[PDB]
Amino acid sequence: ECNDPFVVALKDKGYSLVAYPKTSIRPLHIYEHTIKNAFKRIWIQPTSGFIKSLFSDKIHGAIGLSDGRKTNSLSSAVAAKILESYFQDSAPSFDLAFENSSSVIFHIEEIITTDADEISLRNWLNDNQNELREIYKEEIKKGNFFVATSLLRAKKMRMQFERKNKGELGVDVSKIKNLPVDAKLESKITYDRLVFETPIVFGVKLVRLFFSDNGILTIDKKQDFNRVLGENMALNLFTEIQDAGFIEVT
Repeated sequence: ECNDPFVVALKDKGYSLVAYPKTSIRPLHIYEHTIKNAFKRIWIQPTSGFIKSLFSDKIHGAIGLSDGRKTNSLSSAVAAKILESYFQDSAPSFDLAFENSSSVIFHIEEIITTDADEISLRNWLNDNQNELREIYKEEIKKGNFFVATSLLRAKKMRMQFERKNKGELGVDVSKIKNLPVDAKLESKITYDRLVFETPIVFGVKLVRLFFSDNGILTIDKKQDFNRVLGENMALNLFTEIQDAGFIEVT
């Protein structure tokens, strides 16, 4: 459980950090939950993952879509494990590349949010429920479907490396073996800065797509309540899904 104010703030709004997107996920798209923090893309025959494609043609609904920090000082070994997990597909090496780094700071700036209207999403699900595909209905009953209701994108992402030894670079780019993204050093002044080129997606908000107790397609846990004007939507967030810390020894 991370204690960094950057991540703690992210879990408050139901966002979960994303590994380097082989897929480049999109808003209002469905993903099946398999194991731990792993997901699988759902393909719906234009074959897509759109949630509107789960229904027929008779849809008269508009889901409101709208396009709208930095970490504490970390030890280099922690920062090494971060990028190891973040780029787990290509398997890069960062072990002793951060030898001259006494502390590292992640910088995630120029944030653009793609936030779908969660209130509109429920009402859209309720009104168009009678048009849901039967083949997808039985799988939705399994409870593993999650709807991406919000995206966190960053135009600028850079890492600051504090020098243990001045005169030597805080990061030794030689020992960066297999990095999927392009990185170059920033202008100097007392510390080294490392920048990564971006067009990306680092955060997603996943809400479970489920049937309530009365059987209504929704994302709200308080669906079957009597409706009051002060009612808040209690989402089934994947950040709320508890994970037993099972360790695996291969």
